Amino acid sequence: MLGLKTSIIGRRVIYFQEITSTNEFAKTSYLEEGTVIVADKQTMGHGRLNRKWESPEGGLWLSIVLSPKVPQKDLPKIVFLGAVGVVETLKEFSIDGRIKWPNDVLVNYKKIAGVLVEGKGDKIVLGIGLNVNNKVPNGATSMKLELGSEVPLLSVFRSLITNLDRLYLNFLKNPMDILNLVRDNMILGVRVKILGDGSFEGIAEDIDDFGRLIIRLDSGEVKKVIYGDVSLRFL
Amino acid sequence: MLGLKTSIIGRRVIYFQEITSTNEFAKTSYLEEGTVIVADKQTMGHGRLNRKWESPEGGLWLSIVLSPKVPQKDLPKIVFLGAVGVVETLKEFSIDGRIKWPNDVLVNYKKIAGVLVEGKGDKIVLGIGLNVNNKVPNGATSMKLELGSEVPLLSVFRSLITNLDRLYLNFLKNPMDILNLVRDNMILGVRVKILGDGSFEGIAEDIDDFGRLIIRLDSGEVKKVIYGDVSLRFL
Ligand SMILES: Nc1ncnc2c1ncn2[C@@H]1O[C@H](COP(=O)(O)OC(=O)CCCC[C@@H]2SC[C@@H]3NC(=O)N[C@@H]32)[C@@H](O)[C@H]1O
Ligand SMILES: Nc1ncnc2c1ncn2[C@@H]1O[C@H](COP(=O)(O)OC(=O)CCCC[C@@H]2SC[C@@H]3NC(=O)N[C@@H]32)[C@@H](O)[C@H]1O
Ligand SMILES: [Mn+2]
Ligand SMILES: [Mn+2]
Repeated sequence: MLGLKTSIIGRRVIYFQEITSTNEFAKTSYLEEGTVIVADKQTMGHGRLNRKWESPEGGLWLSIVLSPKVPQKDLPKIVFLGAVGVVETLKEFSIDGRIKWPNDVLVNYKKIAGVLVEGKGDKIVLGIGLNVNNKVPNGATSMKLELGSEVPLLSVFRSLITNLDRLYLNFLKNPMDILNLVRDNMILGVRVKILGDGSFEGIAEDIDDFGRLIIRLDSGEVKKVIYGDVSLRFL
Repeated sequence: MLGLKTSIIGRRVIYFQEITSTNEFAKTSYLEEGTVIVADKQTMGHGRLNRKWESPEGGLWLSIVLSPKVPQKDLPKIVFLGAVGVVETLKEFSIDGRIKWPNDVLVNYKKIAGVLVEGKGDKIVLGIGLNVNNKVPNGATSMKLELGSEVPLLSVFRSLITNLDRLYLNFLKNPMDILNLVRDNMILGVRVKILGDGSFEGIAEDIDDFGRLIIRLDSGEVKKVIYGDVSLRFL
């Protein structure tokens, strides 16, 4: 009845009035490639490193089951597929979303969406959380808060699935293509601070051919940040 | 992201771009009560017995999982809940549908929808087929044809599912109410013929407290017809 016309992502969709977490459901359940798990609200929304994600009604909370037939070295680029997908859909709604390494999309430096990729094997779960018409935590923003008016959620859904379908199909073909789109749409050239084992500061200049963030320290030293147990902050 | 506000029916919806039969899928896979199985297109549409149900794009093909734990005798009224439901949403779109015993709803005697309930284990699958914008078989009709314009498929979906939910919740408490609604919306007082070995004709008088069709043959003899492999024809 939805009439989706995408090739893989969205071949099926399981909608929930509410769920604990779409990622948890997708990881746990036996689902086929391309199945999309979406829910009005999550009671146990999750972010990275055991962080929790507010998921009240009005936002877009979905997860996509994937089985990327590409080399294991490319898997980390999947988080970017999500990130660019959102950016593209925000641009469709004339919202200037910008990517923040490693998994965030901001509007005027205020987070409007999160992206979390979990699992491995032959089943990757692409989790996405965009604020649309829902209330959001302090410091964050939403499509509705950006346009000054409510946005038809189902329209945002169709737009995102459509972009992700195209992005994903091309990624299976050319796994490198995504990083060009990531560069063009990521927040670079500004001072950033990296928290992992200890921490350091410098300018985030670009992402290399592995999606790793390249930081140039004041000492002229250049570090390559790989996403894992790490956090990025703007100065 | 659908924002459905149903109590039971529509708590979860599993959409497919394509499927064999939503009824069969709903029968073979464990699903929770209220789960709705819907597809843009069915490849193996199913009618009663071994009849096929055309299910091209543009129509509404869905099945709902139920386990109403009320007396066994009432179980057969499920089909009517589906038909009355279709009749209700049709009126919402200004179309007057009429229930043809036992599982059909006609619009000026042209079949616009059909209902098919299958009882698997102690789980009951209510199957519904409604023609909306799709191509229909010769002799049949669709909402698009009655209105002369395309109808937003999702709008009809929301409408039917809120209606069924309401009808169902009351069924669980007052399983006897549904019959009245059927009598008020069924095609009776007319001449019909019931086919099969033992075929006969008569006036379709009323519907039993069991949902049986009461027929008055020209002899004055009254037969109570149960829906099995009997075929109802209008003369
Ligand atoms: N609704 C919201 N909008 C903006 N920021 C939020 C937010 N809710 C929480 N936050 C903040 O963002 C941080 C989380 O950031 P992270 O970078 O680690 O994590 C993320 O940004 C990923 C979020 C992924 C959410 C989706 S919803 C569909 C799927 N099902 C799930 O359970 N999860 C995924 C938190 O620690 C908060 O400070
Ligand atoms: N699209 C259509 N519109 C009107 N009539 C149709 C039609 N497709 C087929 N027919 C005719 O209607 C007859 C079928 O009548 P019956 O009374 O037996 O059967 C019905 O009227 C029940 C149809 C139930 C359809 C739904 S779709 C969702 C679910 N998944 C399934 O696989 N099935 C259910 C056929 O013999 C055809 O002649
Ligand atoms: Mn983040
Ligand atoms: Mn029939």
